[PDB]
Amino acid sequence: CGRFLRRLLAEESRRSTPVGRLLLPVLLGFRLVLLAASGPGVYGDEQSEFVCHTQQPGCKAACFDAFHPLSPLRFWVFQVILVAVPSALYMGFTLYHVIWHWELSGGAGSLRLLWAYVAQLGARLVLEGAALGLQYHLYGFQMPSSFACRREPCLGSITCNLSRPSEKTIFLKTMFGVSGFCLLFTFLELVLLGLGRWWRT
Amino acid sequence: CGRFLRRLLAEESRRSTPVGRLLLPVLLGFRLVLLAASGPGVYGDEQSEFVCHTQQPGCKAACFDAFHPLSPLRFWVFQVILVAVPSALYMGFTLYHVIWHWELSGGAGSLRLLWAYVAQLGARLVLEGAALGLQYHLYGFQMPSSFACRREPCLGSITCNLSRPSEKTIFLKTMFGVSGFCLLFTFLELVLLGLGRWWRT
Amino acid sequence: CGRFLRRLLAEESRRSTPVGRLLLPVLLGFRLVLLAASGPGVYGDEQSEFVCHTQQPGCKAACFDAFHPLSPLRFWVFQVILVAVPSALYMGFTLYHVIWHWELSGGAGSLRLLWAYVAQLGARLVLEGAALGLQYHLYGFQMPSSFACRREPCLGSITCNLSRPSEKTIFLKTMFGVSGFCLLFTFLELVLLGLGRWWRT
Amino acid sequence: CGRFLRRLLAEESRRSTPVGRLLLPVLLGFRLVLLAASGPGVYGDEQSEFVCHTQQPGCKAACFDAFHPLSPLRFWVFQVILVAVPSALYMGFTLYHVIWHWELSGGAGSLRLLWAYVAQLGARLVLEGAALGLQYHLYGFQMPSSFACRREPCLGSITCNLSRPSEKTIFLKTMFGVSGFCLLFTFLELVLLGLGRWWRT
Amino acid sequence: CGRFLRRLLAEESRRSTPVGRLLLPVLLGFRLVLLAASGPGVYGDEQSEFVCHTQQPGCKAACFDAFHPLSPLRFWVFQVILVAVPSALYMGFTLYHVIWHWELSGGAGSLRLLWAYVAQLGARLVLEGAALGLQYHLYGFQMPSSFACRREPCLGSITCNLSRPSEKTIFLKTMFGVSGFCLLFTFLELVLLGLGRWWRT
Amino acid sequence: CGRFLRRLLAEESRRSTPVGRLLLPVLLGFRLVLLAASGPGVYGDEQSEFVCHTQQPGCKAACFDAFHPLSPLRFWVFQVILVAVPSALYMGFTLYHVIWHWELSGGAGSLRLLWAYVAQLGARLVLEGAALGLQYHLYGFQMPSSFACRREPCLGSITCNLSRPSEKTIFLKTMFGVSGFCLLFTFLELVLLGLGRWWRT
Ligand SMILES: CCCCCCCCCCC(CCCCCCCCCC)(CO[C@H]1O[C@@H](CO)[C@H](O[C@@H]2O[C@@H](CO)[C@H](O)[C@@H](O)[C@@H]2O)[C@@H](O)[C@@H]1O)CO[C@H]1O[C@@H](CO)[C@H](O[C@@H]2O[C@@H](CO)[C@H](O)[C@@H](O)[C@@H]2O)[C@@H](O)[C@H]1O
Ligand SMILES: CCCCCCCCCCC(CCCCCCCCCC)(CO[C@H]1O[C@@H](CO)[C@H](O[C@@H]2O[C@@H](CO)[C@H](O)[C@@H](O)[C@@H]2O)[C@@H](O)[C@@H]1O)CO[C@H]1O[C@@H](CO)[C@H](O[C@@H]2O[C@@H](CO)[C@H](O)[C@@H](O)[C@@H]2O)[C@@H](O)[C@H]1O
Ligand SMILES: CCCCCCCCCCC(CCCCCCCCCC)(CO[C@H]1O[C@@H](CO)[C@H](O[C@@H]2O[C@@H](CO)[C@H](O)[C@@H](O)[C@@H]2O)[C@@H](O)[C@@H]1O)CO[C@H]1O[C@@H](CO)[C@H](O[C@@H]2O[C@@H](CO)[C@H](O)[C@@H](O)[C@@H]2O)[C@@H](O)[C@H]1O
Ligand SMILES: CCCCCCCCCCC(CCCCCCCCCC)(CO[C@H]1O[C@@H](CO)[C@H](O[C@@H]2O[C@@H](CO)[C@H](O)[C@@H](O)[C@@H]2O)[C@@H](O)[C@@H]1O)CO[C@H]1O[C@@H](CO)[C@H](O[C@@H]2O[C@@H](CO)[C@H](O)[C@@H](O)[C@@H]2O)[C@@H](O)[C@H]1O
Ligand SMILES: CCCCCCCCCCC(CCCCCCCCCC)(CO[C@H]1O[C@@H](CO)[C@H](O[C@@H]2O[C@@H](CO)[C@H](O)[C@@H](O)[C@@H]2O)[C@@H](O)[C@@H]1O)CO[C@H]1O[C@@H](CO)[C@H](O[C@@H]2O[C@@H](CO)[C@H](O)[C@@H](O)[C@@H]2O)[C@@H](O)[C@H]1O
Ligand SMILES: CCCCCCCCCCC(CCCCCCCCCC)(CO[C@H]1O[C@@H](CO)[C@H](O[C@@H]2O[C@@H](CO)[C@H](O)[C@@H](O)[C@@H]2O)[C@@H](O)[C@@H]1O)CO[C@H]1O[C@@H](CO)[C@H](O[C@@H]2O[C@@H](CO)[C@H](O)[C@@H](O)[C@@H]2O)[C@@H](O)[C@H]1O
Repeated sequence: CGRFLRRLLAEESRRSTPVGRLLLPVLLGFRLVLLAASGPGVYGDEQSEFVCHTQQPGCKAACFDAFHPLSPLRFWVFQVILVAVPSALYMGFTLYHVIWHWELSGGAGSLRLLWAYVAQLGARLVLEGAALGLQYHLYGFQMPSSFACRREPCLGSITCNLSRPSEKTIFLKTMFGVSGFCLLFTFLELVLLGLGRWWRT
Repeated sequence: CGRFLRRLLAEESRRSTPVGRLLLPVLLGFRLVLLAASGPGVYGDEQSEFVCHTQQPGCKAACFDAFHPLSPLRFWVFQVILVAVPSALYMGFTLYHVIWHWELSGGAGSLRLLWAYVAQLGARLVLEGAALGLQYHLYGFQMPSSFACRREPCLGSITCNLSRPSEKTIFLKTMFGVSGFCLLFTFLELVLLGLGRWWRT
Repeated sequence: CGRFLRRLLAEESRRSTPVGRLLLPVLLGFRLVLLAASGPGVYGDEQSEFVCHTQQPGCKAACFDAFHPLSPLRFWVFQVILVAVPSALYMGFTLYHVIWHWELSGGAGSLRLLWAYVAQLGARLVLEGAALGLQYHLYGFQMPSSFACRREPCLGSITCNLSRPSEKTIFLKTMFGVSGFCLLFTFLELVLLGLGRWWRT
Repeated sequence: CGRFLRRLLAEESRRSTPVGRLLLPVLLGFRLVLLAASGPGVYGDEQSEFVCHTQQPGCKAACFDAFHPLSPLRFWVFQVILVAVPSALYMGFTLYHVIWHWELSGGAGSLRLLWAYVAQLGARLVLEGAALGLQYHLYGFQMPSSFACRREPCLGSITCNLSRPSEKTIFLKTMFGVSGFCLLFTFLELVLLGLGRWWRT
Repeated sequence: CGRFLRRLLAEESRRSTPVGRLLLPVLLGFRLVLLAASGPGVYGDEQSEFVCHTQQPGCKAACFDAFHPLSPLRFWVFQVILVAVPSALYMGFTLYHVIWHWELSGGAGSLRLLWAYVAQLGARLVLEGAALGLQYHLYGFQMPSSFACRREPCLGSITCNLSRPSEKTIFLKTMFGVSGFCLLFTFLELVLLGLGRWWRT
Repeated sequence: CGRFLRRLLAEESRRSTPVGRLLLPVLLGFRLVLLAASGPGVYGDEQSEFVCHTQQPGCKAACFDAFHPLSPLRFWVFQVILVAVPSALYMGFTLYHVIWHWELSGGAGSLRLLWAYVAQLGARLVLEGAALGLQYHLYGFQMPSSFACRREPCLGSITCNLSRPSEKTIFLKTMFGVSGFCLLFTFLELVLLGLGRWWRT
């Protein structure tokens, strides 16, 4: 109902600044729409785009497995669903609070909702920071055009060629930047609540 | 209606702790979204990724059938729909209880809803535990890179090679962990209701 | 409207037991979700999985047509839409009954709704039983690994090989069991209404 | 709104029998669901299932074009959207009648709705009958297994083979039967309104 | 809301005849459903259905580009979205008129809605007429079975063959007829408002 | 709720002209529908439509990467989601303004909504203008039919041929025109608010 949805939206964002109320939800929606609309077109065919110059049985599959143990499409899907877990717990906690206080009326509980809001921002700051570090460790900042392989069952060292290294590099840097701004604005919303006044005190 | 949906949500979760009210529904939704979004991309092409070094008619199909009698994608779909059966029976039982007590007013029946809640948690604990044991028995904890085959109509013993063993191993361990936490938090919600006070008494 | 939907649900299930109110709708939904999610992955490629050892023009297509005149995917889709026809007629009959008695108020007609409920269960019992018998007659209980063919325009007798006979056998036995329980619980709901007191009297 | 939708459903079916109120809408929905769920799987690959024994340039395409100038999938889609045109005109005429009589109150116009109901049944009887005759003229009652071709630019007479003639024949006879019952029950609903008392008088 | 949607539908069609209120919206919906359901199946594979008898590098692509600079699927999508632009402007103009006159009450503005209705019909008449003329200029009334090509980098003159010319011709004539009736009934709705009394006066 | 949605639409467009209220939203919706319906059919297969006359390993992929570092489909998706970011921030700012002034009543804040409306139009003018300049710099106004390549690991200079250059050129000019009108009508809506009276004063 409108009267109910209108009271729920005012309670979920009563102790937030505009950074947490407007800017963060739009940035996270931007990231998801970009991944769903453009992701499969850039990285979906990476296996048939990895051509090695050989005919020995089993050497091609051994070299591709050593180059990419995990696809970026699978990495990014895990990041967006894990980062959504603290927000879904907080929104469910807020819904049951509004239900079990409507029948009563329709302080001690207002201070419980603030501690839950600080806890999910802190968890999102830790999860977002670990993901950026893993992305740099797994993929770097560029996709090369060739790759040298000396994995068994290959005889000697073989050269393999990759397709579309420019478009894949452009998409990798864009995702780093979009996630980097999500981390900065999560950190800033904790400062405007008083993270500074807690550290040195 | 809001007034009706608001009374239904307060009745379905009146004798639950936060583990059953918030944590379990989010974990089960996480598992389903991960399977639908990433499952086909990891395991969808497993048949054409199984290359055997032979030309005898019918030996390739006999070796693949001996390696995997059932695909993990089919196994995991069965697990999530079977585990949802006790919850759908409980939510339907609760809906008809609220309907046939609204026209009256709008004790003996409050104690019937508690026994139904304990029964579906116990059934989910048994179904979830059997699935984890079968997953380990069928697949183990890793996917190998080669496989030796001596099944008829093959002459001698042939070697077959598999593609992407690292990404398939990573996904198999992730699904074991997500299901393992679902089992732990189902067991804990039965303890907080008084499973301990029933066993030794 | 809630007040209207709430009166409709209480009328459609006023003379039903819990077997007809909870258990049957969940079993029928389980069957449909399993067919839509897993069916195409097991049986969708059966035509290119039927390899015959020959080069004569037209012999391959003649042997596949003699092996499977109808695919199980087409058989099962027909079964689930035919079994839904009696239930859709009953739910429409109930909706117009509630509409043409709201404007009046908002016995003779309560006894018309009971006879319509008994008639659609009896029709579903006949349709479900005929489908199980046809499934056994068309497919049996297992899918073989080879098949011998002496159909024109083949010269002599040729051997053809099939892929994935284990996974196809597992899925065929699962669908027989799910449909078998639907038949048992339709028969039991007619007994709890008084089928026994009508036969010998 | 419920109060509005409830008055609209009682006006659209105030001068109908149960044949027009329950049986016809379910039969037409059955036909559409069967076409969308099973149609592409039976007839979607008919072009690559038409193998001719030749290498002359352009003879294969000339023989397939002489065999099927129109696919059954395209024929059946046209039939279901054309038959829905009289019903959509009638339901729109009824909606504006209820709107322009609510503000007034909320005879001469009740007799206008009856003449519109008789006119759309008569149009559907003519369109449904013409479609059945064209289906028999274009396709017959069976799909053959071979086809002889003497069309230019073929040198001589060549034989072409078709795949899956049994499953295509089964689906063609099923669609004839489903449409045949739609025609019978449209004709019967005009008789129960008084078509008999108009012909001989 | 029903009370709001009910007042909006009576204002958008208060100065229309049944041609503009019922017949035109059904014809335009018919065209869109036919294009989405059957279009890709007839014209989606036109590039691989254009076989030329040559091996020179680049001659095949030069001949197909000279035959079809624009696909009918792209032409028809542009026609239906362009023709919908005047109707979307009119329906938005009507919505804001009803909103900014509800708070007041809930003549000079009734005459503004009539001039806007005449302007969008006139724009649709011009856009629909230009599309029919371009369709005849680009495609004609039939698709041939062969095509002769003397475009560079081809050496000499080569013959190319097309697949399914009968089904493509049938679909092209059907789309001309459906659009031709849309133009006639747009012209007739302007005459019934008084286009005749404006021309000679 | 209707009463709430009706007050929200009147506040979001209380200081707009018809250019911003009707014309701009329809033009932006037109662009998105054209990209989703026709984009993949024109540019989806550009990689297999780039045929080079060579057999050296790795020369084909090096030449395609030098021709197109970024696909137009990826460029246009980024443009439409970036241009939607200022509008989503403004509509969220307006929703919370209406909520936190309903409970009060149900000047200083009316002047805050005007400054936010001017700021998102100015941001959209800068983003739209930069996109048009980049589109001309990356792609020009036409797609050629051939391309000469002297990139390593190619030996000498090779010629590569492209398919369908006419249809790709037609679509590129259409997207430039649709975006050009979006820029003009964003600039005009700032002039009708008083951009002229601010520049020289
Ligand atoms: C109004 C005036 C405005 C002026 C604007 C100036 C701005 C310049 C833009 C630069 C940019 C923007 C990308 C779009 C990002 C959008 C973000 C949204 C993304 C959506 C999610 C594209 O710009 C390129 O466009 C080319 C078009 O062909 C132009 O080519 C010239 O002109 C043509 C004319 O037609 C001629 O035809 C053509 O012959 C000319 O060569 C160049 O100007 C330019 O390189 C990116 O530059 C790119 O350069 C390449 C070069 O190597 C980089 O490759 C790297 O090195 C390779 C070898 O080591 C590796 O192999 C590769 O792996 C690696 O990557 C890329 O990485 C990237 O840095
Ligand atoms: C800010 C500092 C932070 C530091 C972080 C340290 C953490 C280290 C992470 C480790 C991890 C995380 C996977 C992501 C899980 C995400 C969960 C979400 C999943 C979404 C659902 C990927 O890390 C790998 O990344 C490689 C990238 O190429 C790196 O390669 C090096 O550096 C490159 C540099 O570029 C160079 O290019 C490259 O030459 C270097 O070799 C290595 O560092 C590392 O192996 C998993 O390790 C993996 O190792 C492989 C090795 O064998 C395992 O293979 C197993 O053995 C094979 C042979 O028996 C079998 O054949 C295979 O079948 C079997 O499996 C895998 O099983 C797995 O254990
Ligand atoms: C915690 C302890 C718990 C212990 C649990 C014990 C329970 C045992 C389960 C048994 C079951 C469950 C299927 C899942 C059903 C789920 C229902 C949901 C379905 C979703 C809709 C799979 O179990 C199999 O798993 C194998 C895994 O490879 C194991 O192989 C071994 O260990 C591996 C180790 O890794 C080694 O690698 C491997 O070398 C070992 O060989 C075996 O243990 C076993 O055969 C079905 O058994 C199956 O057996 C095969 C054999 O022939 C049947 O084939 C039939 O005969 C062929 C020749 O005539 C025909 O050609 C074929 O056509 C026909 O069919 C199948 O029909 C089916 O009966
Ligand atoms: C509880 C007891 C209950 C007893 C029930 C008795 C009822 C019998 C049913 C009969 C029916 C039902 C189809 C399902 C319709 C469902 C409607 C819903 C459809 C969903 C939209 C399938 O039944 C077939 O099933 C076979 C299974 O293989 C059986 O084969 C035997 O047993 C196997 C055992 O395993 C053995 O393996 C196998 O070796 C045995 O040969 C046969 O019994 C039978 O032919 C249709 O019969 C079909 O026959 C074929 C023969 O030619 C017709 O082909 C026609 O002629 C060809 C040559 O001119 C042309 O080339 C072809 O073009 C043309 O068509 C078909 O047209 C059709 O008439
Ligand atoms: C109850 C009695 C009722 C009697 C009804 C009489 C009505 C006759 C209908 C006629 C119609 C309706 C199409 C359906 C339109 C539906 C609209 C909805 C569309 C959905 C969006 C199909 O009718 C055809 O059906 C054939 C079936 O095979 C019949 O073939 C015979 O009988 C078979 C028996 O089985 C035998 O097997 C078979 O050997 C016999 O040859 C013929 O009767 C007839 O040609 C269209 O006719 C078509 O003719 C072809 C001939 O050339 C035209 O080709 C043109 O010329 C080529 C060479 O220059 C070019 O190459 C081609 O490019 C060009 O096009 C087509 O253009 C079109 O005009
Ligand atoms: C009622 C009277 C009304 C009269 C109307 C007059 C208007 C004329 C329209 C002109 C237009 C409209 C495109 C539709 C735009 C719709 C916008 C919506 C788009 C949806 C998003 C299509 O018109 C073409 O149609 C041809 C049909 O085949 C006609 O061909 C003749 O007649 C046939 C008869 O059948 C005969 O068969 C056929 O043999 C005849 O040759 C010609 O008339 C004409 O070229 C575009 O013209 C196009 O010309 C080509 C030529 O080169 C241009 O190619 C360029 O050069 C190449 C070589 O350098 C490059 O290789 C290429 O890369 C480059 O591009 C294109 O770029 C484009 O400019």
